[PDB]
Amino acid sequence: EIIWESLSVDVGSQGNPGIVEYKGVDTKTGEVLFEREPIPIGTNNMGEFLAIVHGLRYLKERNSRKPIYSNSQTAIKWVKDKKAKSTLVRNEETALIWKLVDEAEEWLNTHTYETPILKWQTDKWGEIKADY
RNA sequence: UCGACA
DNA sequence: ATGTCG
Ligand SMILES: [Mg+2]
Ligand SMILES: [Mg+2]
Repeated sequence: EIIWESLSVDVGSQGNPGIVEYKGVDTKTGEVLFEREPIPIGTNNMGEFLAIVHGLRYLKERNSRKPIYSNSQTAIKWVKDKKAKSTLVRNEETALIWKLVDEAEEWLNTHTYETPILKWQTDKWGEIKADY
């Protein structure tokens, strides 16, 4: 009951808050389909969220109906809500991540999608394929 | 008072 | 250690 015909996304960091990156992979093959350049300060949950939204945009642009897997219950909720409820402080070091979060929410509020966003069941299936 | 996902 | 929700 793993839907192999899917995109898996995940965050990586150094610190939390700290340097954040994320990527998207083909769940079947492991092939890296997109990878974001490291953002100097952000949170895990912000990155998990940006990964999902990147994935929605990636699949939409390519007319793909594949679902997206994420391991992040937080991010899955933020995407469903179109709203990332982060605590991270706003200052000049966090301005970049907060601009990207704001632009992701804005994309969600201006586009449609029917991509199923699914929880990757780590406890049964091991680490998601996009794990760092 | 936790439980869970990262 | 921290970020987040049920
Ligand atoms: Mg994750
Ligand atoms: Mg991971």
